[PDB]
Amino acid sequence: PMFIVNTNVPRASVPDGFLSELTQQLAQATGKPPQYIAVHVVPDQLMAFGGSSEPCALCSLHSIGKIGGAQNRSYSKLLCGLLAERLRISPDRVYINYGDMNAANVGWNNSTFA
Amino acid sequence: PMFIVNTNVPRASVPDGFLSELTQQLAQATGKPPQYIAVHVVPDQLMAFGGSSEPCALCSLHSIGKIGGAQNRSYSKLLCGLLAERLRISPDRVYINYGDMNAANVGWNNSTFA
Amino acid sequence: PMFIVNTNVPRASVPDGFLSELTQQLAQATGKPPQYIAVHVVPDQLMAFGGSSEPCALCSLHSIGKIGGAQNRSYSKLLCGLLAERLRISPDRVYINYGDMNAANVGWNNSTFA
Repeated sequence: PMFIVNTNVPRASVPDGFLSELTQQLAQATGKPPQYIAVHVVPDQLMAFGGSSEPCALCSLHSIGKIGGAQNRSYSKLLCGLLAERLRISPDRVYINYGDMNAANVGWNNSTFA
Repeated sequence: PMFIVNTNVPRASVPDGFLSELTQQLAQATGKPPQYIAVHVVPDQLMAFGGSSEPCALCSLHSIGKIGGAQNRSYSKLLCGLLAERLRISPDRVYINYGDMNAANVGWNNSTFA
Repeated sequence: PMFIVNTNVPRASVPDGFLSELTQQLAQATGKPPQYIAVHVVPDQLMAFGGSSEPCALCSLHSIGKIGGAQNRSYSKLLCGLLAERLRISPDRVYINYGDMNAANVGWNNSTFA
């Protein structure tokens, strides 16, 4: 799984250990081993949500499976919870795009996961 | 809607008011309320288009619906027009990926839009 | 085609000529003319892969066609090879999301490719 957070919150506001917390929580939520979880946080971005430059986040979670209606609601409560607690972003100023990847469409280690 | 522009144009060349202009014009073009429009501009990027480092942009527009052949032509004329007028990027050095998101695959406000 | 690499490798570790090498090798691999290849390298990123912050990359390749099981394996060997040789990133710390775009869903030059 690959989780990307783009935010206007400044770099100094991202706590030490946030990448590790995201890695652990996403391993638990997806049921995938932490060795396969990649996380990427991009602070200090020029962005707006609803026309406002108040704190916001634009995110994606790509996974080979483990994507669906109920799972995505659970992921959204988890990840909005983390962004609210750790980055002080309101959940109604977060979008998360969920992408269910075919294994043949993910490259890794000189080949694909197919 | 979520609109992301990555460009090699420098930050100082992005005019004041640009995220607001994008927000307003995307609300009009997509028919979505402005409160649901998210915009993100990333200047100063290391990129090339056709092997050239002249000004260019790589963009995405994701929306729950309002994506299709005719709509996307209209969005492209709008957004290339804005990038030409405001960032001085030639329209033939812009790519925009349009993505039609299922409501169940967009997280927001601790849940999804399903 | 549009190729994006996000990496924690520092900007000074990206060798001169790398965007041109990516452009040339993706033209050859996809069979598309280099005038249509766009490339984007984002160094100095805050990321982790499998819980650690040794060099890693999170990438995407979007193309109108030329995406499939065998092609994607070939692209992965080529691109993991380039990232290992030029950025010293281990191939098992690279993810590449391959996206097959419909022509009507790619904006360019005030219209779409439809």
